[PDB]
Parts: sequence; C-alpha cells; structure tokens
Amino acid sequence: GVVAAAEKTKQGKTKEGVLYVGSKTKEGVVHGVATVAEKTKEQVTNVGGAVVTGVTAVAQKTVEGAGSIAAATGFVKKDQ
Amino acid sequence: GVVAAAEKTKQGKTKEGVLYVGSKTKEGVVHGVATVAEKTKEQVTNVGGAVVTGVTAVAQKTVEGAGSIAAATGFVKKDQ
Amino acid sequence: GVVAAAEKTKQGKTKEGVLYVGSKTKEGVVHGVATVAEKTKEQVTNVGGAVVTGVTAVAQKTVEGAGSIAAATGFVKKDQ
Repeated sequence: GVVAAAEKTKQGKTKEGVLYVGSKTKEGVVHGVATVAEKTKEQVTNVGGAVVTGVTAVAQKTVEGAGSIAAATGFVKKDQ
Repeated sequence: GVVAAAEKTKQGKTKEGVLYVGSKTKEGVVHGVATVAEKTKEQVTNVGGAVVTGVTAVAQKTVEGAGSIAAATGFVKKDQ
Repeated sequence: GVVAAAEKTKQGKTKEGVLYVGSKTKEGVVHGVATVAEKTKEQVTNVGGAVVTGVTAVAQKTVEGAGSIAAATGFVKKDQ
C-alpha cells in the first residue's frame, strides 16, 4: 500500500511586494534535470510540481495546494 | 505500508517587501540535478516540489501546502 | 510500516523587509545535486522540497506547510 496523501484542509489581504532579477552574461549553458545512463532496465521521471530552467529561471508561488506523488519501481517476483 | 502523509490543516495582512538579485558574469555552465550512471538496473527521479536552475535561479514562496511523496524502489522476491 | 507524517495543524501582520544579492564574476561552473556512479543496481533521487541552482541561486520562503517523504530502497528476500 505505497500511498502518499496530503490535505491542505483550510477553513478560513495580501500585499507581498515585488521580485526583481537581472542578468548580463556572455556564454551560458544549463541543464535542468538530466538523466543519462547506459545499459539499464527502467527509467522514470515523475514531475509533480514544476520544473523551471534557463539562464534566468524564476519560480514564484509555485506549488500551492496539496502535492501528492506515489512512485513505485521494481518489485519483481521470480521465487520458486 | 510505505506511506507519507502531510496535513496543513489550517483553520483561520501580508506586507513582506521585495527580493533583488543581480548578476554579471562572462562564462557560466550549470547542471541542476544530474543522474549519470552506467550498467544499472533502475533509475528514478521523483520531483515533488520544484526544481529551478540557471545562472540566475530564484525560488520565492515555492512549496506551500502539503508536500507528500511516497517512493519505493526494489523489493525483489526470489526465495525458495 | 516505513512512514513519515508531518502536521502543521495551525489554528489562528507580516512586514519582513528585503533581501539583496549581488554578483560579478568571470568564470563559473556549478553542479547542484549530481549522482555519478558506475555498475550499480538502483538509483533514486526523491526531491520533496525544492532544488535551486546557479551562480546566483536564492531560495526565499521555500517550504512552508508540511514536508513529508517516505523512501524505501532495497528489501530483498531470497531466503530458503
């Protein structure tokens, strides 16, 4: 029973402000989430929330609510 | 019973402010989350929250709420 | 029963301020979370919260709420 529950059981003014980023570069190479392999059997990539990538990559108020992820890999049975 | 529960059972003004980043570089290479391997059997990458990458990578108010992640890998049975 | 529970059971004004970062470099190479291996059997990377990477990488008010992560790897049975 490999489960994963999450409850934001909320019952009951926002004036946050700003966010500012600046960038000035010459050369840039970025790899966010890379899976490189050779001679494997299984490969999984469960993205529940977000994935944000780049020389300028911001993530504001990204995952509100309830993030739930089950993940099961393998579980072989060759007995007897 | 490999579970993982999380409850933000909230019942009941925000004036945070700012955030500022600045950057000026010449060469830049970034790898956020890399999985490199050779001759394996299983490879998993469960992203529950976020993944933010880059020469300028910010993450503001990212994972509110309830973050829940189950993760099971393996569990072989070849007995008798 | 490999579980991991977390409850932010909150029942019931914010004027934090600012945050400031500055950067001026010539060469930069960063690796956030790298898993390099050879001749293994299993590889897992459960990200519950966030992962922020870069020559300028900030993380403000990242994981509120309840962070929950189960993680089970292995558990082989070849007896008798």
